[PDB]
Amino acid sequence: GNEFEDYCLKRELLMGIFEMGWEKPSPIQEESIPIALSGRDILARAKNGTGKSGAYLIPLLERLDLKKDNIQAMVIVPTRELALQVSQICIQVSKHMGGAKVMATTGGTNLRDDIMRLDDTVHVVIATPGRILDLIKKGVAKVDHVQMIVLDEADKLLSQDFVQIMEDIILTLPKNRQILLYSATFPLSVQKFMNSHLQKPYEINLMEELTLKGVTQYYAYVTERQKVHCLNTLFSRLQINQSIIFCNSSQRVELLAKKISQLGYSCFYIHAKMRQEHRNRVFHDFRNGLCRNLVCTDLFTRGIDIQAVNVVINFDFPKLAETYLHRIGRSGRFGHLGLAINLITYDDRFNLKSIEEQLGTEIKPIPSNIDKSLY
Repeated sequence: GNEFEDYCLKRELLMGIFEMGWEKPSPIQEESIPIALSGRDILARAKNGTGKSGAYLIPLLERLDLKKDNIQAMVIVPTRELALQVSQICIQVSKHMGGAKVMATTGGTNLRDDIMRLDDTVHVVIATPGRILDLIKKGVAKVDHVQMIVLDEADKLLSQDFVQIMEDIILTLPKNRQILLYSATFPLSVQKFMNSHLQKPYEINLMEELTLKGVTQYYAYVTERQKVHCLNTLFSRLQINQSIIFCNSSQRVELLAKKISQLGYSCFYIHAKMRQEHRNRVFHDFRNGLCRNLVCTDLFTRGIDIQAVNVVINFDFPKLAETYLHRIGRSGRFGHLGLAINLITYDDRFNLKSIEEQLGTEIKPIPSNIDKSLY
C-alpha cells in the first residue's frame, strides 16, 4: 500500500499527523500531496465536508522554511466558520513544528488586535477575503514572499460577492505563486479562475468535465455573405485531419453542407431534425474517418471525444458561453492540440468578448501563418 513516509516529510510533521489519528492517507490526500510537493498547481473537485482540510495543509506545512519570518503560505475560505475549522487543524498538525505561527483572521475577529498581532512573525495565514485584502492593502500583511495559496470551497469564493476581492488578492502575490483550488462544484467562474491564473494544473476528480486545455482559439470579423468564402479559404490553408463545423440551425446546416459539397469538398452532416438511428450511423461513419469534415448543431450532450478532430469551427457564433464550451472543450481524457475558429458577424461581437471573459481565456485574431505545431 501507500504510506505518508513515502512522500518524504518532516519528522515533526509526520508525528503531528499521527497524533491526529491519520494512520494512512485518504485518496484525495494520496492525490494532492505528492503533486503539491512537486510544485504543481491543483484544481480539485471535492465535497464541502472537510475532509479536504488535511489534504492541502500537510504539503503546505512541508514547503515552509522556518528560518524565514515572512508569510509563505495563505489559505482563503468563504465563511468564518471554516476559518476556525481549518486553522485549529493546521495548528494541531504543526504542534511539533518549532515556531510555526498560524494566524486566523476573519471579519468576526477584532481588527485592531489582528493589525497588532501581524507585527510579529507569521508564516501561515487563514482568512476570509474581505479581511485579508483589507490587511494586505494597508501594508500590514507583507505578502511579497508567499509561495503557496489555497482556495477552499472556491465556488463560494468566486461568486459575484467575493470574486473581485479574490481577483485583487492574487495581483498582490508573486507571478509564480503555487495555487491549490478545492471546490464542490465547477461552474464557469472556477473556469475563469482556472484559465486566468492556474498553470498546467493537475486535475483531481475532473474527468467527465470540460476544459479548453490544449485548444488554440481564434476569431475572424466576417459578414454572413462573406462567411462561406472565409470558410473556403480555411479549408484551403489549414492542415486538417478531421474537422467539425457548427451552425445555429439545421436549415443552415443543410444549406451549408450543400454549399461546401459544391466547391469540391467532402462532408457529412447531422441535426436535431433527423432520426436517432440515422445520426448515430453518420456519426459512427464519421468516427471511423469515412470523411474529413462534419457539420452539425448542438447535439451531443457530451464532449467531442474524437481524437482525429484537430479543428472546430463556429460558422454561426453562439450566445451562451456553456454552449461554446461544449463545442470547443474536451473532457480531460482527450488532450490534443486542437484548433478553434470563430467566424463572427456584427451581431455577435458583444458575445465574442462576453464569452472570452466568462471563460477567462484569450481568443486572438487569425494569423496568415498558423503554426502547425499548434495542431
